[PDB]
Amino acid sequence: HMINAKLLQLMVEHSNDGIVVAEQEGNESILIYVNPAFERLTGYCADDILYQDCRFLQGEDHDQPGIAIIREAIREGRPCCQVLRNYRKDGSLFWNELSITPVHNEADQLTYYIGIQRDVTAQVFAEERVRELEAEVAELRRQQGQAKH
Amino acid sequence: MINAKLLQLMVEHSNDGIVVAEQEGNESILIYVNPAFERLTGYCADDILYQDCRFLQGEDHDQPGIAIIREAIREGRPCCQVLRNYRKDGSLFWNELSITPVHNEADQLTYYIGIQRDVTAQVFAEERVRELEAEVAELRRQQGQAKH
Ligand SMILES: Cc1cc2nc3c(=O)[nH]c(=O)nc-3n(C[C@H](O)[C@H](O)[C@H](O)COP(=O)(O)O)c2cc1C
Ligand SMILES: Cc1cc2nc3c(=O)[nH]c(=O)nc-3n(C[C@H](O)[C@H](O)[C@H](O)COP(=O)(O)O)c2cc1C
Repeated sequence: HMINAKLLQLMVEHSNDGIVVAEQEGNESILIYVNPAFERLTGYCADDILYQDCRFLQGEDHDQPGIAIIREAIREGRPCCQVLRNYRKDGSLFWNELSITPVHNEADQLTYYIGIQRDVTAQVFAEERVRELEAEVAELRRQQGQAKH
Repeated sequence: MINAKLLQLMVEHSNDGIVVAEQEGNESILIYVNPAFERLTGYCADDILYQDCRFLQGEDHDQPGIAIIREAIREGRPCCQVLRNYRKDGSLFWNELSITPVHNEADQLTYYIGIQRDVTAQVFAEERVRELEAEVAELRRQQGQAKH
């Protein structure tokens, strides 16, 4: 593409992480843009989820420690980064490393939020698998020693 | 309008490295890097703009993914490969690279979008799983092994 605006759009559309912009409206942060990676990550098309609060990705799983941290940071206008349990349209659980950055528009006096979403399910599963295997090694060490004593 | 500023903020607060390159002869030279790419590689943008990204390989050129990337760029198709890369201070990291060629038929120039992710932590975890699976299998075999 030609100008730098077209290149900025290409960069956002080809990002592997989800990228969204929300706008403060009362008690919700309303989605006003989602990129293709977010549609693929969540299983929803943009027309289905634009102009909603993204909390719907939690389903009924609302009492998560990272949720209170996000709330406090948004309240204070500070960036944050937390891993949450979210659910795709098909219902499957995935682990979402969410990065939120508040940005204040000095022209219109309005606050926007940049959100970056990364599916870290595979890394979460791998680390759980390491811990399970380490526990199995510990049991094999106990068993070699119960055979030595 | 205000959407161009938002596009810019989206790219600048991305956690992955994001770059644009342009075809120039037989190589692809950087014309834009975002802040995460500078933090990821350890280089300031001004020191590496208008260079080909292959400098991140150092002298570590015997990697199969390099030829795969080269051929994909040669054919104008996207690709994705994990390479060993080196920061300015020399430290190794595993770089998962997503490259998308985009041809501008009006100005007859080819651009490339590149996404860079440090996957060092995930590579080490998957290796750790394979090593532990082998350890568990050998320890169980030793418990089963004949005593003759
Ligand atoms: C830009 C942005 C992106 C967000 N993305 C997600 C998301 O992908 N998944 C999720 O569960 N919550 C996401 N949230 C959080 C919810 O929108 C909401 O802030 C959170 O659940 C805490 O507020 P609440 O207690 O009113 O629900 C995002 C918030 C913002 C501002
Ligand atoms: C947009 C773009 C981004 C790239 N980013 C990297 C990178 O971060 N690390 C790397 O080792 N190679 C990267 N490359 C690949 C090298 O630039 C080069 O294409 C590759 O080494 C194969 O070409 P060569 O055989 O001439 O070295 C990138 C290529 C493009 C087009």
